[PDB]
Amino acid sequence: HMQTQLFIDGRFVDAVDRGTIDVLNPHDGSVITKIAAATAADVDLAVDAATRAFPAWSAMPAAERGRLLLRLADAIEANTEALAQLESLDTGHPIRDSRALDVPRTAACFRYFGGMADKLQGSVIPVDTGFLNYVQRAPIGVVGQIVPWNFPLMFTSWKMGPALAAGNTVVLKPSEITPLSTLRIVELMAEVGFPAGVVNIVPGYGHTAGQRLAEHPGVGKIAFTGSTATGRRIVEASQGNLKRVQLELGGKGANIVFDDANLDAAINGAAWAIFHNQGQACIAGSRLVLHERIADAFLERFVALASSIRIGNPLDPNTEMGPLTSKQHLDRVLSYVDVAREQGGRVLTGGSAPQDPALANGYYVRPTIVEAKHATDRVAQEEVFGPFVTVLRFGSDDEALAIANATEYGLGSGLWTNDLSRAHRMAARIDAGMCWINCYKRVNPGSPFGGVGKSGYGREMGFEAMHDYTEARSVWVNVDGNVPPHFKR
Amino acid sequence: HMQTQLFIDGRFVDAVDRGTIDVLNPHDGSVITKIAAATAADVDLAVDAATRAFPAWSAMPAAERGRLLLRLADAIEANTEALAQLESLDTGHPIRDSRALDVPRTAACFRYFGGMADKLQGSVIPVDTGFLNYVQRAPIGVVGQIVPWNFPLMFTSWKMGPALAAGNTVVLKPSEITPLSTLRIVELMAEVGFPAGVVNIVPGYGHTAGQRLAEHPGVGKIAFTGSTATGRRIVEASQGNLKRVQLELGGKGANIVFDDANLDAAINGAAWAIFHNQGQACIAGSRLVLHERIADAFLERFVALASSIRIGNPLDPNTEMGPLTSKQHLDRVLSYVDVAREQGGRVLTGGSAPQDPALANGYYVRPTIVEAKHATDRVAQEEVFGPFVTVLRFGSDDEALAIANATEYGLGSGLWTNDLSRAHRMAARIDAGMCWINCYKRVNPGSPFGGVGKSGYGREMGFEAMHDYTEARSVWVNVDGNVPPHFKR
Amino acid sequence: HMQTQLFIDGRFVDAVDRGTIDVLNPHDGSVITKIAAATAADVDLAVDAATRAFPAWSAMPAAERGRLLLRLADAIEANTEALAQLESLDTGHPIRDSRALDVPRTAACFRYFGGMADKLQGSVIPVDTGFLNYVQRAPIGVVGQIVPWNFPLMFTSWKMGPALAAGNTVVLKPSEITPLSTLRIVELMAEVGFPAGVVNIVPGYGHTAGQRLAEHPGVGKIAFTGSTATGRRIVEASQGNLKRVQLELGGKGANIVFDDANLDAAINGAAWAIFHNQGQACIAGSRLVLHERIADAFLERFVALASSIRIGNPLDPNTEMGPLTSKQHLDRVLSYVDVAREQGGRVLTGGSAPQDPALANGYYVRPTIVEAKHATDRVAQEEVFGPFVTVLRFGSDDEALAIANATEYGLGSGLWTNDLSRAHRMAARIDAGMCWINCYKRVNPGSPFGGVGKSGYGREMGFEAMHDYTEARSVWVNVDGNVPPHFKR
Amino acid sequence: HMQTQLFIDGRFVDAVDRGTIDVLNPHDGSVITKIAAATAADVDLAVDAATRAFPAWSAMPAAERGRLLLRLADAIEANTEALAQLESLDTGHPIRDSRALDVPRTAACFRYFGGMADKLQGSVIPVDTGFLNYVQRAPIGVVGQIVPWNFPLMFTSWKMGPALAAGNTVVLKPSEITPLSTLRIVELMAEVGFPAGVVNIVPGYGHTAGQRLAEHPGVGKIAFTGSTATGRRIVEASQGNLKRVQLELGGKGANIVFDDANLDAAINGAAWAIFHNQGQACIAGSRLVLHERIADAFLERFVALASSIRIGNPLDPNTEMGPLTSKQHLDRVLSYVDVAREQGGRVLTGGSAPQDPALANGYYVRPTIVEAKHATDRVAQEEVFGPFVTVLRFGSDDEALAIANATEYGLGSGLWTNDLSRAHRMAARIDAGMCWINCYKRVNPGSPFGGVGKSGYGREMGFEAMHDYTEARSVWVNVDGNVPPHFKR
Ligand SMILES: Nc1ncnc2c1ncn2[C@@H]1O[C@H](COP(=O)(O)O)[C@@H](O)[C@H]1O
Ligand SMILES: Nc1ncnc2c1ncn2[C@@H]1O[C@H](COP(=O)(O)O)[C@@H](O)[C@H]1O
Ligand SMILES: Nc1ncnc2c1ncn2[C@@H]1O[C@H](COP(=O)(O)O)[C@@H](O)[C@H]1O
Ligand SMILES: Nc1ncnc2c1ncn2[C@@H]1O[C@H](COP(=O)(O)O)[C@@H](O)[C@H]1O
Repeated sequence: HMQTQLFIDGRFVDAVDRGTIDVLNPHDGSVITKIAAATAADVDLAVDAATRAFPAWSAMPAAERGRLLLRLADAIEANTEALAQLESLDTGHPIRDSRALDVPRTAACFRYFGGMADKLQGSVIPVDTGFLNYVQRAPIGVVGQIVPWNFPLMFTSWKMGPALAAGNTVVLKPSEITPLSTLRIVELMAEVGFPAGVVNIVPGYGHTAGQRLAEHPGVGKIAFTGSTATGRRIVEASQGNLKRVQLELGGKGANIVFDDANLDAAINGAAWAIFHNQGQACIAGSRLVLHERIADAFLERFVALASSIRIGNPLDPNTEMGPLTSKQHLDRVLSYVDVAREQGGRVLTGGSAPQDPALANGYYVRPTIVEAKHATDRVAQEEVFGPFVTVLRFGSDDEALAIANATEYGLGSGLWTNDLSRAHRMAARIDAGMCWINCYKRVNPGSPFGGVGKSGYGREMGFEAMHDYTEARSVWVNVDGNVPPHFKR
Repeated sequence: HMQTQLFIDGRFVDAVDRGTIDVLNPHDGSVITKIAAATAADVDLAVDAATRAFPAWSAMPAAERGRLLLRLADAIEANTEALAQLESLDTGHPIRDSRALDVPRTAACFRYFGGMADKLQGSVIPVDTGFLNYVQRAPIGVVGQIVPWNFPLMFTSWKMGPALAAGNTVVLKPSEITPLSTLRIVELMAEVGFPAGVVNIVPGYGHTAGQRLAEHPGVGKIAFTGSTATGRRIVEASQGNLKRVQLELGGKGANIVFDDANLDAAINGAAWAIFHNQGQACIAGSRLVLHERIADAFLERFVALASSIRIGNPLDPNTEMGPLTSKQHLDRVLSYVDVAREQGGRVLTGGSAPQDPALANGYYVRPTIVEAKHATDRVAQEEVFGPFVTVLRFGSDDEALAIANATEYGLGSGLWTNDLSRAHRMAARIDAGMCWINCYKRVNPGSPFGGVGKSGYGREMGFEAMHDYTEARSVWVNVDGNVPPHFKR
Repeated sequence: HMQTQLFIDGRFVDAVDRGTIDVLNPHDGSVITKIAAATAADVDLAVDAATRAFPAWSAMPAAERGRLLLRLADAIEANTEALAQLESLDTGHPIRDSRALDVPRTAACFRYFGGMADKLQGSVIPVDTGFLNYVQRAPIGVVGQIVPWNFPLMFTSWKMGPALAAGNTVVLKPSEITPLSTLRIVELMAEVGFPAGVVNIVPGYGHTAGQRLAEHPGVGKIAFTGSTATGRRIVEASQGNLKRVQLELGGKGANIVFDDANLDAAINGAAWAIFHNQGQACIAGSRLVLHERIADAFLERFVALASSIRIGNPLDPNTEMGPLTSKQHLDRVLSYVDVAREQGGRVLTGGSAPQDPALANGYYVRPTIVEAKHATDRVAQEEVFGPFVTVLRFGSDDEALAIANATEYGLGSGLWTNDLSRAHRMAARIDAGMCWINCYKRVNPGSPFGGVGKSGYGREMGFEAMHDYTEARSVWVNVDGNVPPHFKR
Repeated sequence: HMQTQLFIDGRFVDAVDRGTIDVLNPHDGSVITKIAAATAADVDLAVDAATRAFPAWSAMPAAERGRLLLRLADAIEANTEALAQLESLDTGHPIRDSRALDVPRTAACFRYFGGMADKLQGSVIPVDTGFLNYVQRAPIGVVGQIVPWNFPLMFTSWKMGPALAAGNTVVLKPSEITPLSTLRIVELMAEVGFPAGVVNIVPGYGHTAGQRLAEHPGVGKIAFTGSTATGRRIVEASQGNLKRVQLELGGKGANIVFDDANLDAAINGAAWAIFHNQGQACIAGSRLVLHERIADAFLERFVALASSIRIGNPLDPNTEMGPLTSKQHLDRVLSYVDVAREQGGRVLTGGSAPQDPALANGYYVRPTIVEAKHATDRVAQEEVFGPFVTVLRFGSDDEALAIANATEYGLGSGLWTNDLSRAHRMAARIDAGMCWINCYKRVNPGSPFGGVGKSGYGREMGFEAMHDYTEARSVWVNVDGNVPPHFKR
């Protein structure tokens, strides 16, 4: 049985208003299933359940919370193929990706945080004589999490792993475009023994369920991943009760290839950086910044590789690139081909739907490479979020850095060089939360992930995530302080 | 010579529009001086100066940022008397307090952060074989800081200590009601060698300079201490560029006295907690929560102490309590006495201006103790922010806890008992960022200070403040990762 | 099949000289089995195997080392009954203790360190401009571990958990008196996938296998638990190659009962503190230090409880206390009854073997309580290591502290009081690595465990253990330091 | 007035036996002065004083201990020229080096630790429900420190900075060869307000004062820097009371130059690495390991630079290299020149005293460069500790690594290359506590410094030094643990 209902207080249930949403398969636009569609009243029920569960969940020994997460990681791995199939069906990710990347990264992140739960420690502060001052890292309470459609399975672990490990209870609103793997995950949570109310899943529209969750007076923190524009609306919503906010927003990642780069490695790395996940990744290498000396040779080979990518049915293990996750998103991406040409950009390959008649009803676009004239051009500035890379050239390291920092974003970045000093100097100077040298999109559940500036704030992963999901509770005991009276009598 | 101008890019300067504000002495309403009144255009010049200075300030070794803060601490101590006099003149703080508390706490916090600058360390993450992942704690950039009028001198250290130590440049908007000590502090900063543009001071109205600072696109973080309402406006303003936000908003601190307390210590503690600084402290012990068996005995002594407090001219060394800082605030506090009586509270002492004719022109109110009918009464819920304490009684530990947590605030808290288990159990369960046991208002520059819920987020002091004034910069080096091509050919 | 051979390089093997050691059941003195008896040559083979395995084990991603430990914890839990039966057979621990304490503590500690493996992080140091300095916590290499007979199963986890998680390989010499559970643990390690050579177990005499392991030039650290006198010999042995040393040595724990203690709780706590594990615990509460006001009432009840303890066959689930682990150890304990009487001590209960004829061939002694006249008496100074507690009385808190600190040991300690100040003050002033308030012998795999002074140095458990099983590796990159020549030309 | 007596309990005093030692000027063999010669009885007096002082020193707020170290740093800087002159007179270091390096590094280290004192924090461990477990980092007590003659002034700070910051009291035995600057340091300590007994200085012979200090039952830790043989003797002495031990025991540092190195930087780096301080540095780059393709080129320039180094009177600011510190050490270095030639090494420059007759009575030797026939030759294996470098060549990275790791030492190391992967890969694989890339001998008071294997254990500098100068004190409070009785009745 594929689960399709909301999950509130340990049960699968219909939405209060009995609404549904059609969930589509991006390979052919067919209806996979209808899901229950959470609205404000459902979010209220979910927050109520999380509130009731919080005292017992936070009071549970940290090792006990940890153990549940470990059991969940094992269960995810035991269900790898079914979860991969479901994620591919819903998202359009090639089955080879959901098998090799989506499922294992999800399990690995839950396993990490299972081991992390009882490794977060408080502190003892050296203060005045006769005083003891201990500081706990206490959970916040009920945390609300809003997740987009590009890595829905993976994001269950990135969001919930630290939140739960830290002793918070959760209301998570996954994308209504791709909600199916998230409902399976919570089903597994119940199976391994998560208590009722600790995790509540409320798929529904952003403007119904998402808005209520961000505004809710009983929620202590809202975590959001998506567009910079929607990020602003999350911040606006947080004013009501001054809930804490975490934001992972746009990127327009530079992928810089210097003239001493290993071209083999860099060409493959560039293709990985932008075409993996159909470019639907906030850290995609969407700006390919090529040293003038190697640019022609790089592009000859990179264009040939891109043109060869096998586009097709996500469920075929031979498929290398799937469709985009929605029709609207496909049109968004194609529209940027027109934008690019109007500003004198050259389309080196792709920029249209594939020919194959078997793909005619899916949201497919060919890998697209455009060379732009200036780093200020629209396609060099605006997030396309598809398999679409904009090429720029440079001479000096200073030029490469200026290009890298030329946008409104600062999420990921990376560069290919074999010069020791350059690697570290560039990495320090690029405006980004993450910089990959001679690799790209390396993620690890202990390695802090997030942005600077308009790319948001807060970090997923590691001790950083645990810090962001707890609050300092400072306690002072006056043992022998011998404090003189302030008003002497 | 008393400085009265804006401090921008290393120089004292008039405001662009040449506006001024009158700074009053609360002892008598006299105009001490005009100051230059910063508006948006001055904030822009200040942010520009800070932006220009940031690269060289951030590139300075941490130890040498630290040395400057160390030298500043020494310079403050060397100027103790003159600084104390100026603070007392502006704020109404008794000279005995500005000498013993305001100046020393300010010096201690700068000294702490001077030693802290090169103690903040990054991390190295264990990741896949053949990869090196190091994480720096980099400064944010230009940080904006808005501070109120109750501890202006001390706030310079609480705000600027961590921000500067961490490598940020600063634009600070002190209260236009009490700006004078902050201008002397930045003059000392220049004297000890702070580079031009690293610290910029722009006193002006909230709605001119403050609003622009919070909205400014060149500012990476805004820190605000003051009212909940205004805190919401700071949040709203942050949307433009998604700058990070730190908020310290109201408190309504419970001060709980159990029947096994050392009453001598607790009585003195209670008087310190609410009457020090004329009650103008976010962490004031404004709700005195007394066990029924000892409430009458406690009050008889506490009321006698309170009625004896010597109210008078701040510059008199015998003065124990000064005036409130502004006419507006005094009227507010007197309004709450009326409210208290209106809702059936019993004013046990105080509630009106002192009799002494010499004090007729100043913003004086006597220490005020009111016993409230209910924990839901206005004076038991709303921040009065004056030398005004509301008394409530309880029997059981559970009722003490319920009272303690019955407000919209969660900043500080404390309790007096000699029972081991009760002390730790109550401390864990009270909604507050700080809990003092057998003491109150203990502050130390290493001990994290801030609130939960609508009292805000972020922490002053310690490693916590350094974390909130830096960002994670994760760098990955592929040394020997041997990453297979994603598109195999 | 019960394993009895050495475990070297992934296989169970006989000893080079083909020697054996008889393993006795302390309930009746019968030979359970013969084990292979390691000598110096076998230690050499084990070190060689650990040396060969070290590069691949340390190069393994920390998460993959951690996963092995997690799997081992699960395997131990799945085999709780058989492991408990085996430990009880060999050690004399009541089966109810091996089921409820020995097995679960072993699993919990291995699980903790499995989670810990990829949570240990390096650091990045703020240094001169243009330099990058990162510091790794690298494993030491091959570590030797020598473990006594009182908690042999539990000690496998306490020693091997941090060592392995940190990326060291291990040669462990368990006690030849109680080696059987350790050989089962290593077999489980092989089953869950630990590589050959990573863990090597060499049961044999201290003076053959132990001495060679301590002296071995290829071993980078030796960890020892046991007597202070043998610890000296470990230190001596370490001179050869200046290997690192960790020591947990004698204890003579004070268990202090103030006149405001919960007597119910403290009487039960005292019995647990000394009679659990037949008092064969370094942290046993072997000095019961009683406030004069409560001493008579406490003793009447404590003596009644002690004399009611059900002594019997360890394999009966009704048994509350088993025999001591060896004949020679029984005689040590009994000899101290004579010592106690000669210095005018009074035996309140026990001090002889039980009467039950079924127990005649086992190493059984009744729970023994002696009241000594002075804290300087032999039975108040010398470690007895059996179910033998020495009572002293006191008046003031200062005398209780003086008594507590009157021995040559400093391992564990504890006290029973309800006074908040006293509890923290005493805990700070007592010479010990651990102090339990209103409890005793609380152990947790994150909570550092070890002594001060002659009780040794280093810590089991937590991040402290990880620090002690790694070494700092500092790497400096001069990116842009621009260092002027020292000899200017 | 040059102080020459022992410093014990706040006072300069003669030795109990009234013995003295002659302190020589290495420029001319002349007697600077006689110093008091501590023997065992004086060590006893010093440890007694430190024991008496410990309770009040450890009880002082951390910030107050910190403030004293901060003041000391300033006083050192205020006395730069006189300290530099005294250090140069006693040690032979060129005045330019004592001014630019010895004094500033000493001040910087005390300043770092003065700021560190109140930054070391304890922990709160997540444990069973209803228990609070906090862990303090408490000082050890009285610590003994034994220091050689090569950087005597700097060693005062490296040793005493962390020990004092952490709350220990100190008995320091400086080298009797170069005791004078240490006696001035402790005089400054008294001047800035260090309490009597907190720091005690006992210059005397190793076999009288040093041996007693290492054996003393009142000393909780001994820290020793010097020869391997003497380190073994320290270890042996530690057995008495099982005091903690720290050892820094020499080096035979590889300085590897790859064929892609910046030769200008590397030639200057090599000269600094071995000729600074006359090669009397345990981290000296004493093995120059050169890639075959650049070896001849490098050596032609390096030999020319070395031959040009200006040898002469330490008091002349034009002097670049002074004499060795003692006649005995000079004879040892001259003997190693003979050894080098005996084994077929090629002396490329130096190897004997300079001919200038004004230097005839001093312990002078010219910068000496020997190309060795094999990496196993004596001068390629044994510490010469003079301005003496042994050259070896290689052809693959693996050969360079094999050479690097071919000695019995593992203290410092470094390499010069511009290949990114090689830099980090080689740094990870070299057996050493420290690895410098494109630089050498970079030391910072936050960057841990120490060896592996026979080079010792423990670390100077940073949080690492603070850890090694404290002990974990774990306190458990049973608040609401609800522990069932073990013996159910
Ligand atoms: N106004 C909104 N409030 C809350 N959530 C939203 C809003 N708009 C979209 N979302 C959700 O946020 C995720 C991504 O939105 P976007 O930032 O527009 O990429 C999806 O899961 C949406 O359901
Ligand atoms: N709209 C505003 N935006 C920014 N700052 C303000 C605003 N209104 C007042 N402030 C400043 O915030 C501090 C405390 O404000 P409040 O909490 O409104 O009393 C003072 O320095 C005020 O000048
Ligand atoms: N001289 C020794 N050297 C090394 N290990 C020993 C020595 N004597 C005993 N052991 C082992 O260390 C543990 C406890 O020894 P002890 O503390 O002397 O009773 C047991 O496992 C012994 O086999
Ligand atoms: N047996 C010893 N015990 C303790 N310290 C010594 C001993 N012999 C020499 N020292 C001291 O250790 C430092 C370095 O000595 P060494 O390594 O023997 O050259 C000097 O301050 C010596 O005086």
